[PDB]
Amino acid sequence: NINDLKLTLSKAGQEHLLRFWNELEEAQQVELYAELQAMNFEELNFFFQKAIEGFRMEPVPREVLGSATRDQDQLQAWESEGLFQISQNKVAVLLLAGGQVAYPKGMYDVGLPSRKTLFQIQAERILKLQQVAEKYYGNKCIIPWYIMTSGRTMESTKEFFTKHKYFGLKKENVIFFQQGMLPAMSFDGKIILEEKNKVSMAPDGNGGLYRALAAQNIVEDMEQRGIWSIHVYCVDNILVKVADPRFIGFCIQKGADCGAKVVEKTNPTEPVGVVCRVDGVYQVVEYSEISLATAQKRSSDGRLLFNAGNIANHFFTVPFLRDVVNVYEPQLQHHVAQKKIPYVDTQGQLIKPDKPNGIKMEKFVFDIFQFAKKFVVYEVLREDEFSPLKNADSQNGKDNPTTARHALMSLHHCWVLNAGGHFIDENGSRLPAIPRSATVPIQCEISPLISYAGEGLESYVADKEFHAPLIIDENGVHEL
Amino acid sequence: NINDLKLTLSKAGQEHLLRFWNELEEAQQVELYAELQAMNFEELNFFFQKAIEGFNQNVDARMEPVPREVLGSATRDQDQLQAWESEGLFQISQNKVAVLLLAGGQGTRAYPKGMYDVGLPSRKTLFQIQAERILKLQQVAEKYYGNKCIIPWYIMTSGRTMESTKEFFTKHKYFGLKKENVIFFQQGMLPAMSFDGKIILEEKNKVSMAPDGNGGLYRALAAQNIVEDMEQRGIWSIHVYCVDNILVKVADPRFIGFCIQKGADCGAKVVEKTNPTEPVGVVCRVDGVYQVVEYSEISLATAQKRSSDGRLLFNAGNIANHFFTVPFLRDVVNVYEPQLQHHVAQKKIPYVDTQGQLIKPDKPNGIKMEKFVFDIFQFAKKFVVYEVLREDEFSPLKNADSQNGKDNPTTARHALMSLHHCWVLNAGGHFIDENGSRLPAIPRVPIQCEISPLISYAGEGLESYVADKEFHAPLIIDENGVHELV
Ligand SMILES: CC(=O)N[C@H]1[C@@H](OP(=O)(O)OP(=O)(O)OC[C@H]2O[C@@H](n3ccc(=O)[nH]c3=O)[C@H](O)[C@@H]2O)O[C@H](CO)[C@@H](O)[C@@H]1O
Ligand SMILES: CC(=O)N[C@H]1[C@@H](OP(=O)(O)OP(=O)(O)OC[C@H]2O[C@@H](n3ccc(=O)[nH]c3=O)[C@H](O)[C@@H]2O)O[C@H](CO)[C@@H](O)[C@@H]1O
Repeated sequence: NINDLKLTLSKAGQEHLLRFWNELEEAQQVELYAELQAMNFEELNFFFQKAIEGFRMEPVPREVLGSATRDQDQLQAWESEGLFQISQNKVAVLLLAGGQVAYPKGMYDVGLPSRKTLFQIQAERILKLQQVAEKYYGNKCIIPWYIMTSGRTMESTKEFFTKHKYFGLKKENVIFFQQGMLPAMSFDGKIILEEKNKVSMAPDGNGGLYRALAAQNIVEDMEQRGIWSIHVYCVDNILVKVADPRFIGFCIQKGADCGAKVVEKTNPTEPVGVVCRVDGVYQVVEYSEISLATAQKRSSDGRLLFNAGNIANHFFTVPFLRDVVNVYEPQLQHHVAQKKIPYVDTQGQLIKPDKPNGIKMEKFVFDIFQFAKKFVVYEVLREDEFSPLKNADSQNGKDNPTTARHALMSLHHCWVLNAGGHFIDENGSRLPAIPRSATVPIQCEISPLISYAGEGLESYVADKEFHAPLIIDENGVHEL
Repeated sequence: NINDLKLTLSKAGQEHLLRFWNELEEAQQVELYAELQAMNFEELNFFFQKAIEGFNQNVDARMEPVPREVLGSATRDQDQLQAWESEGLFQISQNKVAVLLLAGGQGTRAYPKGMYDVGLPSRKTLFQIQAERILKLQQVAEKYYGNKCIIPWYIMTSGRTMESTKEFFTKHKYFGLKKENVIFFQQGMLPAMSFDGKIILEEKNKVSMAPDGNGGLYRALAAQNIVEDMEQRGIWSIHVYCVDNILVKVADPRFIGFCIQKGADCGAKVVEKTNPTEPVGVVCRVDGVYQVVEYSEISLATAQKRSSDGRLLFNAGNIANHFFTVPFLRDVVNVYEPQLQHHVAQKKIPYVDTQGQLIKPDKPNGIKMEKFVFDIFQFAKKFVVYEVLREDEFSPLKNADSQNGKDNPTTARHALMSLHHCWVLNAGGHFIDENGSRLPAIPRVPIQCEISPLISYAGEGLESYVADKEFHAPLIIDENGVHELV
């Protein structure tokens, strides 16, 4: 009934979306029909009005902040609690892989000696933890893997996992669900058409996880499995400690329903959100929203006042995710981005604007921190846990495939030295820990199945010397 | 003669160098003779003997953190900044400050690193930006004490760069400086030497040579009489700095006033090291004497050691920015330099075999010896350390086989723009959309901003060009004023 739809669009001020209906082959016009019939126009106008209608900080109290380095007298207790939580099948992990090289970032092969993709590395960190848990508690156990993907990448991501046999995990325990979308809209409040037959659409931000969880009953799935803790994380960090027993133990022990892992920000303009509290309410002030004066404040000790860098690693309990889906979600606000958005004009010409065209609305995953009953912050070291792959080209600065590769290999290289091993050149001369910039860097990779975080390596490496590239995996020690 | 040389080579066991002598054209024979002639074979044998001991069969155990009593900070002590800076500008006005650039190293994208063009909207090379900061300080000190003044630029070159460099300055009219004040001198060299202690020929007529390390600065000063040229100019302070740092604050008045005000003969500028494996030397004290333990000579356990406050115990990263008083140099050049030791590196050295065949080994076959410039800190009457922030003063441009995602031309470009972008927001300025929507300080596009040292040395004096004005990047602010490249 397209008479019914022309009418509801025109009342919403969007009849221009059918401007070319008569120029579309029957196939075309049914793709557009079903795409429009699936939009909540009343709601999009409300969202637009609040977005358009749009237009002091304090560090968290030391009482809520734990440190992997300063509270090392506690790492053991925390690690035991997380492995214990894992062995009880009480822990699940949720990967934010929406909004993706026009391919899923988890497929990125960084040039590691073993050529593993980010998806595989993550899967093996999950397999490892299941195995360490069993070794320490005796029972077989499961850490389910919830993967939120975008429409464009759902099928391709699934095929990729089938091709790789789920990296050794069971399909039964990997749950794929997709993120929602939102249309781009010009400054006049009209939805933008990408083509004569397609609305310019984009993922609703990683904060669209909440509406996505709801739409596919993911929480009920977690409840059915009896999961208590969810480790939410970003796909681009090759160093990500998936289901990290320490971070989780910490949160369980401090009785939190919500936690965020953090690293110290030292460069005032590093594009990292900053965890803090405003009017007693916890949140992240996204880097694109801090003033330079604040980003630059320093405390007595010489460091930045706002130095708790969000590395997009959160802990959420299931009942809390339950409250968010059932109550808080509608209260989250859209963060706005003015963008140059390709569009078909009224004259049927395809335009690539040079002046920002309209806005993109996104919800942020960390905006539910303000609703948590008990929020904690966990600080870790950068070199051990955070090396984001943000831009594939090495000409956008850092955070590219080659910095991620060296970040992982440098870490593994240090695990070997700390476990008593050494690297040598062709004559058997020992290389130093940081060899001169050719007056290699050392190629080293250790499978997560062998070492989750540097432990269990003495029997393979103590007092031994290796010629890089060195890989230590399930099949032993190999110098390529 | 040749039996002169020939005999010297035999006492030395370096006879094989004339192996191809009777097979060289007159031109070739003169090139080699000259090369061999400028070499101290008996000494080289002694250096090799000392360098090779480094393999036999421990500084780390004796290393101690820099004590608080010698450490000054641009952050923790900003209240003393105005004083240090005017003190520094005073020395510059008094004509008592010279700058010395270490540029005998190479670069390969094969040419002087100083000649690199990083993609800045102005396109200036590192050499130019430095000369402009030197020009700047001269205008500022004049327009602050009333007299014209000079910051002489001594530039240590190597057999590699010398020619290329000189021609480049001449081509650019010394960027506005006066050539009588840009003193080029040449660094010495050392031959590659195999493990058996034999000097390596790279051609039948060419000894395989390389610059003797930035520490080769000291014999270099004595050879070309540089210390005397400095004394004849009435220079008291010398700012020694690395060529590859695009943010380098040449003849930095604050750093200079700090050391002079604290009465030092020697000072090092450092930045906080946070990553254990960052390749920067670390300033430290060993047996009551200051040293820099180079990144390649520290153990991982030391590099990773933390202090109670959570930062690296050895966090004073060396940025190759030093302060030496001319008298201290005096003593170094003619009293202490013989105690400097060579740091060694095993290398794969292309060589010519006994039958004339050029070979490229797949295994290291010899060593390279180098002296390091900071190894004189230990001889100082009073050593001082001055901590400064990375983003304002340190963004190294290293060789391609030493970047690995960073410390490259593009990160160097991003560091100068980010700094200038920030200097602008701090002076009340703002950047905007094509629609004029004001951009955040850190948009989610790398805001291209470039301010000339002539307009601003460290972010000062921009209020007029910038307070309360919005700008369209890319933005360039130079002598000819404010420019928007659209
Ligand atoms: C909103 C948010 O989290 N911002 C954080 C994110 O910012 P940043 O802006 O860098 O990254 P993005 O929010 O765009 O993306 C981060 C993660 O979110 C996912 N994603 C993104 C958009 C989307 O619609 N759907 C989706 O699932 C990506 O797959 C990725 O896993 O990482 C930084 C660390 O590197 C943190 O310091 C920032 O505070
Ligand atoms: C010996 C030395 O200074 N090491 C420092 C240098 O090491 P790094 O390894 O970076 O560099 P190099 O020791 O090769 O020397 C860098 C500087 O020295 C010059 N040069 C080098 C060799 C030579 O024979 N002649 C010469 O003039 C180069 O032109 C450049 O100006 O910079 C780092 C900062 O990035 C510091 O943390 C290191 O402690």
